[PDB]
Amino acid sequence: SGFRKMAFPSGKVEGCMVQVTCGTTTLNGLWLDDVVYCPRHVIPNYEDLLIRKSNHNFLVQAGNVQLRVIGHSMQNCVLKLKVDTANPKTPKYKFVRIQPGQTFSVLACYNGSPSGVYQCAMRPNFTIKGSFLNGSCGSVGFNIDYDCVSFCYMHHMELPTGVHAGTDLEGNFYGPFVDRQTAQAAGTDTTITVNVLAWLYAAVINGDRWFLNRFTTTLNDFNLVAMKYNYEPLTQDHVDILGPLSAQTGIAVLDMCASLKELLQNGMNGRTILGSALLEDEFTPFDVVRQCSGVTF
Amino acid sequence: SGFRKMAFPSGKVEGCMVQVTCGTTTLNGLWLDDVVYCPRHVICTSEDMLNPNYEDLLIRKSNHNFLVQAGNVQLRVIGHSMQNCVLKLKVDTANPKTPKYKFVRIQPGQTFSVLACYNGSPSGVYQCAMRPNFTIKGSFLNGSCGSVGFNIDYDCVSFCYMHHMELPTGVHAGTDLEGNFYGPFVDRQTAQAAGTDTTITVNVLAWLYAAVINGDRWFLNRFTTTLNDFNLVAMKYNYEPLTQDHVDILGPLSAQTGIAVLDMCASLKELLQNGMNGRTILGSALLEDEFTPFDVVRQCSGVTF
Ligand SMILES: CNC(=O)CN1C[C@@H](C(=O)Nc2cncc3cccc(C)c23)c2cc(Cl)ccc2C1=O
Ligand SMILES: CNC(=O)CN1C[C@@H](C(=O)Nc2cncc3cccc(C)c23)c2cc(Cl)ccc2C1=O
Ligand SMILES: [Cl-]
Repeated sequence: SGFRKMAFPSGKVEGCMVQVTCGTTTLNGLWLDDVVYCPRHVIPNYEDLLIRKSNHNFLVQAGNVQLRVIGHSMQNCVLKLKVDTANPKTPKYKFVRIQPGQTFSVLACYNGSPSGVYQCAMRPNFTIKGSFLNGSCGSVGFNIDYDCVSFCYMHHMELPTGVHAGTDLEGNFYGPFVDRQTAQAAGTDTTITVNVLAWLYAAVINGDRWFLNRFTTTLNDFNLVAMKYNYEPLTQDHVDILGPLSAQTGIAVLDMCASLKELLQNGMNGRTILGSALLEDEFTPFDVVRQCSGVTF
Repeated sequence: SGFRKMAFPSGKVEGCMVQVTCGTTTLNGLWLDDVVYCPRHVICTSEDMLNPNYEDLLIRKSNHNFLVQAGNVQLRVIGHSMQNCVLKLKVDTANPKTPKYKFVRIQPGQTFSVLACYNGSPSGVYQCAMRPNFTIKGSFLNGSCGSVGFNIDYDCVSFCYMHHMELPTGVHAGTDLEGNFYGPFVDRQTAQAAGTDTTITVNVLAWLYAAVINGDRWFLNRFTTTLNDFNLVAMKYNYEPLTQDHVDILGPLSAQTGIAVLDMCASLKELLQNGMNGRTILGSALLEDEFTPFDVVRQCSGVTF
């Protein structure tokens, strides 16, 4: 029993974190094989700024060891520093781009030293509600599938509302953001409907049923209601994905949608669900199945 | 900016997790140097659990009855001893991944990271607090016994909790790494229940200071309170008494934000009376009590917004 915001074990990623210094700027890098990946802003016309730099301008520290930079290249908003030593702690890994609504673990780092791990979701507006201070750039987001680490996010900046923006490990930003100090703002955000539904199924599994009712709804009527409360539309793909949890609890997805509709229209009435007075949207259907089954890495 | 429930990086603890099997029971162990620490109830059957005589059950066991597996390697048990509710299995190999560590016993209100494990394999990490009633609101399934709670103090791992059981309300009970239980619990399947729980007042105050540091002040008021009047109101909402030690501990956050502890106490009294009126504080519609004053200082900026 119990339901916590759970992150993946971070050990395989901790063994990849390094410190990258160029001039006065210090940030974090990800050392995989013989390459260190980091935000290109560590050096704007980035090609013009990069051409002036030489390998010895980049100081890379792995623990108490200075790595030697033997080459450098830029891929989108990510700088790739070729080093003379392959990371002996390189795990089995992939670079994956995630979609809004998907969750991942963030290993927050400062000066190449991991300080904390938390779980979060890529918001529908492509920002993440992270917890980052100055020095956190280059911190990474990841998931683990069996023994393979899938790197999905690299931290680049904080927006004026306190939310965060970054790229995949190929340097493509999530959202309409640029890596420059200029007027940028997070767009209006929405609630991840399929995730709220997964979390309501997790509450039922844990013995919380007060919000269940005898009613059902059509997908179209639910989406008309959901659009009124700034909730993302629920697709047939989401309904299919929630199939296993529906079969386990005996509550059809559209039956749970009628519970969600009543919660949006009437509120919680002083009650909580899994210790929360708000509808939680940062657990995917897969996270609920994993945490209520005990999958190991 | 931002405020998340943050756990310590778990790598130093992952390299210590092993699987311990004795007969039909399998659970997790913590391998440090040449010793594997695990709950002593690994020697029990489900029947034994009502009134087990651990000393009588242990004397009947030999070293080769305990199977210890570290990854895909079988460790050889060369000795065994019981210390309170933990079993200590001496092995023939020191753990090469043993970090710098200490065994610390924590007090209610203290927070720590839990590395939940099954079959000696880590599955997840979460942050939690030792409740005033000595239970933890964890997320544990069968096979999670032996999973540990810890903090990482610079580069040193302080082990503070080892998981032993789940109470009927779904909450969890365990011991420190010397085998002493937190709370009036026993490693017996007898009728046991968590006592009435309360809110960790000093932690809610720390979290209100974190909200001010992050730029939110909607909940402050022009009032102050005496410590005694605050405690009289707090007890009525099932909040733990606030002591002079708690007021002293909140000193640094009071100096950083410019808000006196008893003024922040007056703001808490008003929140308990009015609720939030559709507003949130750091993304929460409830008053959060699982961040200590130390966690707030560690996570938040040193410059108030
Ligand atoms: C809030 N930031 C600023 O005022 C200045 N700023 C610096 C930098 C940036 O966001 N850094 C930071 C990153 N993460 C958390 C941060 C918390 C607090 C402070 C800072 C600086 C943080 C940045 C990088 C890029 Cl790629 C693009 C633009 C910028 C930028 O505008
Ligand atoms: C819920 N418990 C039971 O039905 C049986 N039970 C077994 C065992 C125990 O709590 N295990 C478990 C531990 N943690 C999470 C658990 C989730 C789900 C299921 C089980 C078994 C879990 C235990 C150990 C001690 Cl030292 C004392 C008493 C017991 C005990 O009563
Ligand atoms: Cl303590």
